[PDB]
Amino acid sequence: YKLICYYTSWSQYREGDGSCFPDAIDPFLCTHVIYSFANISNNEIDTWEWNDVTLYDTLNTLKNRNPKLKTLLSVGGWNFGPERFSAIASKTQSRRTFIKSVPPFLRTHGFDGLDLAWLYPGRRDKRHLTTLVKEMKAEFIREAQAGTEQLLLSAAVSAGKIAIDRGYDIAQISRHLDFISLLTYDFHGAWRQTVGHHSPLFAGNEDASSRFSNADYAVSYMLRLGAPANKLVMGIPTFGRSFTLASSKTDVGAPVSGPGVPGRFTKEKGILAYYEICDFLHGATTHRFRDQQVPYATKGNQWVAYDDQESVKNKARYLKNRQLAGAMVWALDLDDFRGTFCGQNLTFPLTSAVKDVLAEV
Ligand SMILES: CC(=O)N[C@@H]1[C@@H](O)[C@H](O[C@@H]2O[C@H](CO)[C@@H](O[C@@H]3O[C@H](CO)[C@@H](O)[C@H](O)[C@H]3NC(C)=O)[C@H](O)[C@H]2NC(C)=O)[C@@H](CO)O[C@H]1O
Ligand SMILES: *[C@@H]1O[C@H](CO)[C@@H](O[C@@]2(O)O[C@H](CO)[C@@H](O[C@@H]3O[C@H](CO)[C@@H](O)[C@H](O)[C@@H]3O)[C@H](O)[C@H]2NC(C)=O)[C@H](O)[C@H]1NC(C)=O
Repeated sequence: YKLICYYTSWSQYREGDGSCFPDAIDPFLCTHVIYSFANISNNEIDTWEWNDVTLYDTLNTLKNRNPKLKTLLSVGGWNFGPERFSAIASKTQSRRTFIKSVPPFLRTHGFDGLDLAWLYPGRRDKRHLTTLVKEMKAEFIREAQAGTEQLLLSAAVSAGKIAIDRGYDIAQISRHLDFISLLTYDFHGAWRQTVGHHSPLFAGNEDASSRFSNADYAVSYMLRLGAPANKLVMGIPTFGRSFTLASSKTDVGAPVSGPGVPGRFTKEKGILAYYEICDFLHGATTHRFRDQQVPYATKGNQWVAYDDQESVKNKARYLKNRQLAGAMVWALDLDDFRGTFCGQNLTFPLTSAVKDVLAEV
């Protein structure tokens, strides 16, 4: 089993305890740590934060304590326009430029592979995304001749029935990718004026109409489209999406006025770090959709959908039962990395929970 963990660049700038650096990461927790995100300039992979080279080096020195640990650098991301990706993949000339720029970069900084986070290719991009993946892998193969261990190539893929059908040739890119991370935590939110859970595991006999927005459907669909179980990694959230209620109705379908108030540390409307949720929980009524097997909480006019230890072990048992390759966690810096916010003194409570289940049978 693989436990792929993302670490995000900007989490260094959070104040107080929210501030998180590579060295706060337990070398033995994950099997792969992914640094998000690299920029692209004059069609070449490039850094993003001013101190990326220091943090790269910090993250990669962890391989000194755990030698089996592999690290990767993710490209693209959310504040990286998909049109920007689009324009590079469609012109064989600039694509080849970017591809050739990658290996030396990873080699200089010490990464073991690249992670493609193009979010998201449209109907018009499907053909080129297939190409970028092919040629990139082809290049990683040609470079291993120099005598060094071959670089890995992975991609963070959408888990939405429509997004998959529109922009991904799943049968083609699995042959070429070392593993695929399924973004199974983006099923609600997206600005819809009703309350709902962004990452349920199951359909839930109740509000069905969506019938496609759950990890179970997403996983089953990918297997059917041609992706082999041993390359699929299922995404597990370490954050929750919040909502400001528009009425006193707290149950399913209740109306919503907009995102939830910002977290004291993460400072962004609509999402909350798990360690912030640990604190939000005191004084809140907690609930659990039993059909979907994920919790949610309320306090005043704040409604929060999140993942506790229990729901996360549950998801982990599921991927074990469908024989997937492992779990992907977004993100280490949102978990209780210090272990001083959630009660029971344990650093990385959610990621550890996943790791425990994966370490059993
Ligand atoms: C749950 C989660 O991880 N959400 C991510 C988004 O938050 C993230 O966007 C990033 O937004 C933050 C603020 O929300 C940006 O932080 C700023 O970063 C710059 C340095 O680049 C720093 O000067 C600022 O102090 C800092 N402060 C602010 C305004 O809060 C961050 O730059 C954004 N990401 C990038 C690559 O620049 C998106 C990003 O793609 O990812 C979500 O996962
Ligand atoms: C990530 O890479 C992108 C694209 O390579 C960068 O995009 C900008 O910022 O690039 C230029 C240069 O910063 C911006 O300004 C131009 O800068 C030159 C000289 O440096 C100047 O003479 C030009 O006339 C412009 O004034 C453009 O506005 C941006 N282009 C685009 C499409 O983004 C970006 O800076 C990088 N982002 C980070 C955070 O590294």
